[PDB]
Amino acid sequence: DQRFGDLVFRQLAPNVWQHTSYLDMPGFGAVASNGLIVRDGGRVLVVDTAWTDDQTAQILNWIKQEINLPVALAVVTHAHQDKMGGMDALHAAGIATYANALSNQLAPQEGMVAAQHSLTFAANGWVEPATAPNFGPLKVFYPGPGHTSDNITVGIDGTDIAFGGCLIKDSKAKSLGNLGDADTEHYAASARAFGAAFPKASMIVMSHSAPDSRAAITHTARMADKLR
Ligand SMILES: C[C@@H](O)[C@@H](C(=O)O)[C@@H]1NC(C(=O)O)=C(S[C@@H]2CN[C@H](C(=O)N(C)C)C2)[C@@H]1C
Ligand SMILES: [Zn+2]
Ligand SMILES: [Zn+2]
Repeated sequence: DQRFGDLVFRQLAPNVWQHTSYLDMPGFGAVASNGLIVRDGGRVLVVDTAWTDDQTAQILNWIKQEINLPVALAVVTHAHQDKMGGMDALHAAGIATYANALSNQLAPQEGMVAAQHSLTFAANGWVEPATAPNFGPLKVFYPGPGHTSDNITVGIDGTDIAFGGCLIKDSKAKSLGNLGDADTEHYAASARAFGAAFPKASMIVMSHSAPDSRAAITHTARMADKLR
């Protein structure tokens, strides 16, 4: 693990890093949140911000020191603080930001700064390529409503890695966490759709735990089955 300021970075693959930031909340202690950093040729791609602007700025600075490649774009997975809390740091650095169109619509109600561009999806859940230009190895998939209505997922081509965000919990989880904005009826199917969208991905990266196997997907879905 490499520390830059208040953040921790872990290399998962030759061109993929996991960034981790923490926010201590009154009565709960430190809550960790994970995102991805992906090197694609002569540029860097970012998945999700940190909890805050300051933490997100530390991500960009770390990228400059350890990788020294320009950050071309960033994708955020849904409109919550752990994923979109640091949008300002990205925009301040002049980095193009992308989110689900629904995420951008919900952002002001959620107290988040909207992304500069909106992703739209076909009926099979795959992103409209026109709305996701030059995304490189990033394969964006909308599994359907689960953790939230706008929550999206990202697969990394050329690797065994897929990112489920807050939709997927790890195999040791006892609950699905915050179900405040959740679609309890479609959660299970959405979790399974994510697994089916990236069938070869052996390393599942998620927001609030270390990378797990595919069992995390199935376990999440089966927990979600109990919500129906
Ligand atoms: C503050 C929000 O970003 C919240 C959310 O996205 O709903 C955060 N993301 C989630 C989540 O469930 O995906 C949480 S809950 C956090 C992870 N689940 C833990 C939990 O509920 N435990 C009982 C450990 C704490 C965080 C507080
Ligand atoms: Zn959330
Ligand atoms: Zn979360």
